[PDB]
Amino acid sequence: SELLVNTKSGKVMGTRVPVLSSHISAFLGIPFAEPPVGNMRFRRPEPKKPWSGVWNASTYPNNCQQYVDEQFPGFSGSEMWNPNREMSEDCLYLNIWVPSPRPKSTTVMVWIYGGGFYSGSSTLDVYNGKYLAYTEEVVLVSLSYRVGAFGFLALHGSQEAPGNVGLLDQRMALQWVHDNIQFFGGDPKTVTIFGESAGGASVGMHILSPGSRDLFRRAILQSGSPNCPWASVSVAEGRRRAVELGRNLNCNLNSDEELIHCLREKKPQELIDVEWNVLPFDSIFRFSFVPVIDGEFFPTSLESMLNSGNFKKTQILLGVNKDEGSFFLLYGAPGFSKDSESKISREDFMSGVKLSVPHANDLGLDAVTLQYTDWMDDNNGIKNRDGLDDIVGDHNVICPLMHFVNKYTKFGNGTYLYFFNHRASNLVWPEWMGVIHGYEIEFVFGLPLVKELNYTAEEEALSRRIMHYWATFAKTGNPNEPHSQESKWPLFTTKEQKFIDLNTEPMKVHQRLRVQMCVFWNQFLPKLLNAT
Ligand SMILES: *[C@@H]1O[C@H](CO)[C@@H](O)[C@H](O)[C@H]1NC(C)=O
Ligand SMILES: *[C@H]1O[C@H](CO)[C@@H](O)[C@H](O)[C@H]1NC(C)=O
Repeated sequence: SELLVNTKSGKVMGTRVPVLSSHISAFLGIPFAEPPVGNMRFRRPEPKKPWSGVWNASTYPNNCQQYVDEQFPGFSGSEMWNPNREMSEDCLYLNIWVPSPRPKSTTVMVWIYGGGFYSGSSTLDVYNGKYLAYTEEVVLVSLSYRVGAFGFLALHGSQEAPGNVGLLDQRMALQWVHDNIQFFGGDPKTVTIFGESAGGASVGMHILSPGSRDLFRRAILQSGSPNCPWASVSVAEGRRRAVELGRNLNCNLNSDEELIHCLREKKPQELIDVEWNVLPFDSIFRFSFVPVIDGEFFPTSLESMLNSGNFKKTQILLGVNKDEGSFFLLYGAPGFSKDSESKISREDFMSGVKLSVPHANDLGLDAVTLQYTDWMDDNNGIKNRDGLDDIVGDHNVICPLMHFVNKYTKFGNGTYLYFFNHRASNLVWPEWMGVIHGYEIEFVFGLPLVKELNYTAEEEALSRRIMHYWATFAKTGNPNEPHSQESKWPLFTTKEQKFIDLNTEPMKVHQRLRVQMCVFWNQFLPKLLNAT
């Protein structure tokens, strides 16, 4: 049977799924790790023990325990990101969409979800792998990994909660794909990992980590890079936040054993309930439990690793969206609301700058403010709003990614950069948010090919070009068709630094994606806060 696959861990049984008038196979909820429950909470993941019998892989698995967005109850714009399944610490599963008939050795694409390392599910509608598997005949895999404290609590030194275990969860899924994707017709020598936001930083992290690089071929990073200011912390900060977590649960804090034993007695929701209380500053775009620079997964600091070329050299494709910061401002910055144009006052702008560059002294704040204020129209509320939107996206997504692409390109074997700036015709979020963080995902996963979702025709063509670029690049290391007549996405080089826009219009090539602002964020400001 086409829905029966025998792997190294046991026999698995799929289900047939209709997709665009046709059908493909889907193996939902295949387990790749022992449930990290009980005393295994915070611990490294363990390999799933092989099983006898047939594993029912016809329905989605549980989503990992996470914080749930209740900012707009019933709003699809935000609920579409929430877990659409029962949450459970027993969540280490992966999903596979396989063309029908089953290929023999085809290109593999592994998806790593975003969610700031505190949230995210592999079972979300926008992550449905069937359209991409089908349209590009690639074997699509979506893994899962523990988030929040469960996946990132870090008490360096202890082996009970070493930190980075969520990253390890992902590595174990990539190990399992390496080991078994062949039986599903996947070519293990050609797996491309790709993700968005935290999933993007994750991708860059496996490129960086020595223990992870031999497990994939190529990489795609959407709106995220490993060196992101919000994606990692020192062991001291990790430790400092774990203890704080404990102090919120009235835990004995005399020793790591004491702490950890207590955290393990608490029900998931108690940890999730005080999770946000541990951030060191009042901040926007910062999350409690994230990867830690521990000396193991990350041998040394990310910067020294990038500087030395201490990383997997291969091809990479990555880019960002035009208005990456609007979400974070809508959620916590004063003056922004879902149903108003969110025109910001000078004072709210300033409240905003403070909230966006948390780790900044007065001198630093004045510099960001000077860099983004039109002193000839400083009370223009739309300018203040958009300025603040740029500050958040440049500081948190674009400049770190630009810094990563520039360091990477020096030793890599091929870079392709995009700037995605088409705003979806059916976006339920307000106009002022622009081309929102996370809204290139639906084009990557091909939702515009399904009529009832109401995209325009030019949108479906974009989705197809994007899907074909992603899959062609995964297949070859180049997004362009060997001899197509379509315009060529040029390669990004240290010298030219070319990139392309990604929208419904005829492809345009440009250079130095936000240099002016990224020289400020990657060179000037850091140099200024270090002297002050
Ligand atoms: C990639 O590597 C191959 C062989 O190692 C080399 O011949 C080719 O020029 C490289 N391409 C880039 C963009 O570095
Ligand atoms: C397993 O998949 C779902 C689980 O709820 C169930 O509806 C289905 O009948 C089961 N199939 C088999 C073969 O066990």
